[PDB]
Amino acid sequence: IYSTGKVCNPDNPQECLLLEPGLNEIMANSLDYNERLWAWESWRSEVGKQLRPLYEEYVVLKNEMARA
Amino acid sequence: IYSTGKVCNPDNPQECLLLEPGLNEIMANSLDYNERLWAWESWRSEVGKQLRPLYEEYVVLKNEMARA
Repeated sequence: IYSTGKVCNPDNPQECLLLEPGLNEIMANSLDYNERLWAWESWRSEVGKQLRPLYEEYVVLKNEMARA
Repeated sequence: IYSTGKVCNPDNPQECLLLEPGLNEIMANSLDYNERLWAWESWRSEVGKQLRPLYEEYVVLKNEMARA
């Protein structure tokens, strides 16, 4: 989900950006407030939700591996 | 929008299908009712909305070209 998840433009939904090219070069180069807030939030929300459920399950398990 | 618009799976949103490979081979080969209803509706809705506004504008214009 981290390496292949992408984020699509709201006004042109056919151009979707992966994180490592395109979305990292927005946050490292842009000086526009609205373009930086878009990337952030978007990527955030999406990957967020995903890693969420999985993360919870993972936390629950990795504790059983450590307590044993 | 027609040639580059894609449709993503609901349970795995990282696999997205274009129309000409993948989405045409669902409707031509599958015998599953729920997989055929998914493709249809999805593609439909998306391309639908897009071509919608543009289509209206286009209809409005092409009439001025024909009346002149």
